Amino acid sequence: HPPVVLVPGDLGNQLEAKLDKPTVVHYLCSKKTESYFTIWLNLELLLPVIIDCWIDNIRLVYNKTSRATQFPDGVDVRVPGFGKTFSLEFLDPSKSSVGSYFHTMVESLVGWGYTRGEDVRGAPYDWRRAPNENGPYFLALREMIEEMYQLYGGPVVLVAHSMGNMYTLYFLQRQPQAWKDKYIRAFVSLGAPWGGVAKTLRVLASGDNNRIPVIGPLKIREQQRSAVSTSWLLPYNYTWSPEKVFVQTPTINYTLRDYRKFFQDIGFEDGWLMRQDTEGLVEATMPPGVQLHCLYGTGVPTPDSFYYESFPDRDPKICFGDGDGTVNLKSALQCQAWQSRQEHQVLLQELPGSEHIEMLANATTLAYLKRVLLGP
Ligand SMILES: *[C@@H]1O[C@H](CO)[C@@H](O)[C@H](O)[C@H]1NC(C)=O
Ligand SMILES: *[C@@H]1O[C@H](CO)[C@@H](O)[C@H](O)[C@H]1NC(C)=O
Ligand SMILES: *[C@@H]1O[C@H](CO)[C@@H](O)[C@H](O)[C@H]1NC(C)=O
Ligand SMILES: *[C@@H]1O[C@H](CO)[C@@H](O)[C@H](O)[C@H]1NC(C)=O
Ligand SMILES: [Cl-]
Repeated sequence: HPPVVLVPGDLGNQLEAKLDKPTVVHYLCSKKTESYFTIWLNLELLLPVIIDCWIDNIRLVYNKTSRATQFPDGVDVRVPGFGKTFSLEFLDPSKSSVGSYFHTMVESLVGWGYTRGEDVRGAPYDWRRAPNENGPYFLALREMIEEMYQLYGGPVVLVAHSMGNMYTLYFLQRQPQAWKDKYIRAFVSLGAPWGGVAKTLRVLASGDNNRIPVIGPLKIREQQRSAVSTSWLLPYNYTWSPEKVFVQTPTINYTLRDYRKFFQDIGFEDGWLMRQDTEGLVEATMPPGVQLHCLYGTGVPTPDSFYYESFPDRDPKICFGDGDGTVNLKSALQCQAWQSRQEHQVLLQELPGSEHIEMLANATTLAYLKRVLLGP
């Protein structure tokens, strides 16, 4: 069986922080730590009041001079477990079910004969950033793939979930075809938001606390806006009509041609600068140039557009279309477009009724992967 590299999505691996801060927002926040501690995922950091400490540490600061993000003063954030699987199997190091992410899939791989940290490895990254600020990650990924090829005697299968697919596409678009033909066996793409997702507009405008309802959407919006990866995944015109309205309010409409106005009108001008920084990273039409298995969920109501009676500080009414709950179905047309643009095969596989996160632990998904890895 071929070596496997796992690429997670947004929120999809642990992050650790170390502190020596000049000031804190509440007295109950730690100023200084002697070592790194887990900043994602630890449920105790997300409780009311304490969550302000977490926001103050996990937010990114956008520097308009350098056009780059930086950590807050006296904060360092690192990504543990590169080359291992623990930090993407369990988001919470307590190993609570709330953070079980790639664990079910890795249990299956190991049952099929894989070895954690050897012929199956994770490629975790700082998912708050877009690929323009993760150069060193891509160098390490290239090196890890080459090492796995040399150690285990053949090309690697990349398995990516959600935003990890856009990270993987960026990487592959930038490697020579001869490198890909030698080192990459196949790319199994699970729930890829090719062309962005509509729900990013609601996140940026009014916040999304759906997974932390005891905290205010306007409070969590602070962190969500600060993550460059959010603005990177706003809808693109190679998937969506430039005239489709994503956000309606009593006085104005916003389409994907209206992002500059949108960012001005929600009071977050840095988001426009982030979008400018990131909108050109992934080449609109260029296929990955490897054997591709595109697995996409359908039959789950997926946010398509939003109507605000009061904008932007109140929750909107939601209009739903088809997809997997998060990724709009029209992302799949991107893979379909790649069929005629690359020589390597592109296989499309619909997963009816498969929700965005559940697809990672779903028996049908795992049976498909087994066929890719172990053969007929
Ligand atoms: C912004 O980045 C510039 C250029 O690197 C640097 O000189 C400046 O100190 C940064 N600003 C802050 C507040 O760190
Ligand atoms: C498509 O979007 C890009 C930015 O993402 C923009 O530069 C380009 O003009 C758009 N093309 C259209 C509307 O034809
Ligand atoms: C936005 O467009 C909708 C139709 O898509 C229209 O009915 C509405 O009047 C428009 N709103 C504004 C503020 O122009
Ligand atoms: C798993 O995915 C299959 C294929 O899409 C779907 O029919 C099934 O309902 C899913 N299982 C669960 C528990 O959702
Ligand atoms: Cl092929």
